[PDB]
Amino acid sequence: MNIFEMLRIDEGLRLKIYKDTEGYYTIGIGHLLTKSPSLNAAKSELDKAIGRNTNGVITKDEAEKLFNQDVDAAVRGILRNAKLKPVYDSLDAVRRAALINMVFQMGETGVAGFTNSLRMLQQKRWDEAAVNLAKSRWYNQTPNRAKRVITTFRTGTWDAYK
Ligand SMILES: [Cl-]
Ligand SMILES: [Cl-]
Repeated sequence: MNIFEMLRIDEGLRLKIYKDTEGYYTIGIGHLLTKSPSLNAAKSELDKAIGRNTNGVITKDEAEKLFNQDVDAAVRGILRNAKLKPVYDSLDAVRRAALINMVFQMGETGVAGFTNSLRMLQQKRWDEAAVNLAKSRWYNQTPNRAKRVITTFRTGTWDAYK
């Protein structure tokens, strides 16, 4: 297992524009297009993202290309962020993937807001971080996904994904 296989399980793959769990237009492997209620705005962000006139449908290669870029961007956002970088640097390789998964889902700013959890993660107080991570809108809106990510932080293994 690695970050790619993990996020592919968590996000799925859809080749036509769809609404994510928050109701936002999305494509591919959780690639958010726009928070705007307009499908036309979404189609326009999609064409711009892909570089061709898509009419709301992309190929598998194209979905995986956006996915590669988004994973890359999630990593870059962690390393650029003063609150996220030291936590990531402190973590082993499996728990690093859990942090990338959170940033991919909710963005660098959203994750940087988990001040107390991040501190516990840095201190390697795994059971405590896991309890604090769960007291969140994130956990109450997407409990199954959040539980898998939290379990990864708690155990440092891929057991929730196997
Ligand atoms: Cl893009
Ligand atoms: Cl979920």
